Amino acid sequence: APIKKIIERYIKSKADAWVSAAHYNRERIKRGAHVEKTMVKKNLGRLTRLWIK
RNA sequence: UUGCCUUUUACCAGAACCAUCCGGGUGUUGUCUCCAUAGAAACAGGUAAAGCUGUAUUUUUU
Repeated sequence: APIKKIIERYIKSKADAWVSAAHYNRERIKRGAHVEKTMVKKNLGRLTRLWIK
């Protein structure tokens, strides 16, 4: 239980950090604000995944 | 924060703080260079020259 719980919490944290980041990236893309091609691709992928979820 | 852009340096152009630099005086010393060398004169007043003032009949002194 405890170890598992801790792991869960950290993955939640990661998600929070990740999802927010993705959102930010998307916003940037929408604007037209020096997005990296690779970064944009990642955002597209990540965002797609999020949508699916 | 923008822009070219999509990787970065190297860049666009604005902002705010900051620094660096190329320079600048001023003052005081110290030096370097070039020219130079006197340790005592005013008072009594003259001689000469420079600074300023002047040109008795009701309110100044006739």
